[PDB]
Amino acid sequence: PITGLVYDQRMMLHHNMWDSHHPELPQRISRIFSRHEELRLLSRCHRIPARLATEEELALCHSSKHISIIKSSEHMKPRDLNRLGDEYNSIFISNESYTCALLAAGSCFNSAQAILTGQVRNAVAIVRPPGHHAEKDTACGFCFFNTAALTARYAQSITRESLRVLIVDWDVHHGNGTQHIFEEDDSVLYISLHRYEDGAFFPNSEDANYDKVGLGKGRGYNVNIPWNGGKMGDPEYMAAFHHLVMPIAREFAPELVLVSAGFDAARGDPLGGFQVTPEGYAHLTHQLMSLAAGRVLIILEGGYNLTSISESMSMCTSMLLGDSPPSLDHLTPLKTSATVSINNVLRAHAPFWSSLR
Ligand SMILES: O=C(NO)c1cc(F)c(Cn2nnc(-c3ncccn3)n2)c(F)c1
Ligand SMILES: [K+]
Ligand SMILES: [K+]
Ligand SMILES: [Zn+2]
Repeated sequence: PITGLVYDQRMMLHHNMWDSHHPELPQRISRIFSRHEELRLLSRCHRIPARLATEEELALCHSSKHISIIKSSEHMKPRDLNRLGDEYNSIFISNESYTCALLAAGSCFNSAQAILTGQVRNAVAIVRPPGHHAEKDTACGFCFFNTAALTARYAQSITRESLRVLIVDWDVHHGNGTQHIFEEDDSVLYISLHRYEDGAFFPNSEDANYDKVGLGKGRGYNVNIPWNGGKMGDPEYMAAFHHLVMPIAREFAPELVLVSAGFDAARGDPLGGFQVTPEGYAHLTHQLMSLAAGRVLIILEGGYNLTSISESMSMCTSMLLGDSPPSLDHLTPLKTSATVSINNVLRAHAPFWSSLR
């Protein structure tokens, strides 16, 4: 009956030496932690220590080349760091980055171990830099290694290869890397809600559309929920959870739930354009607690409004600690285009999931 929490200030060391106001700020994690202390949620949690991932553990999802190129960034002078960052889509690198990326992955491993040993029921990980855009062979969108994908493999490596892991990615951006790593896999169901705008919204690829349902034995186990036609909030996320996420998760019956918890769909986020409220995030969290006998790990991805990500993640920890879900005052019907999105996903996944028929 215990919630784990991992936070280590050394993860603030990764910074953008060229643009000190880049939105992926060191103080993202320090501001979330401070807010957990102000709401007296910290002292109610079990503190799980951070550790570095090993290179063997990074090879769970990533190639030797990729691991080696990022490792090499530790010793690089700024000129070479700049040159390295520019070989990927929207990466900045510092001396401390590789170590911050290892610490974000090892923290989630220790969290996943605490859950699967029974030391805790569920856990939150306040880590940076984020992960879901990192693929097997490259870095992308502020992500070096895919934290959530590596945690899924780590779980299976201390239990059994077929341990059923559900990854729910409610970060506003599509987890291009998560999807690719597990696209052929029936043991790991990936479900992403994301702004799409027919490929105008980052990371700008048709891989994030609803018709990408997975390949081979993993056909059905890749569920994309792409939003089009501007602003979305609590009503559209509640609806997608009611008709898609929760019916598909129940018929999959995960033994562990991982949340790629970006808070960039928050009211206030300058990159997302959405209005998902802190209470919206609490409801999403509370529904997922109904799965896998409550074995949920919430992993920080994006979210760039310091007040919004502080309020929203603290609100998710409150649900994990077993607090009553807040009143939404849900009084809104769905945007026309969010209904069109949900029926598109229901038509494409009904061949695979009996509960959408
Ligand atoms: O992980 C992400 N969200 O959670 C994420 C990753 C991304 F690469 C992008 C795209 N982008 N590249 N550069 C920038 C940028 N740079 C400086 C000032 C403003 N904007 N935005 C994103 F919009 C979001
Ligand atoms: K997503
Ligand atoms: K999959
Ligand atoms: Zn994002």
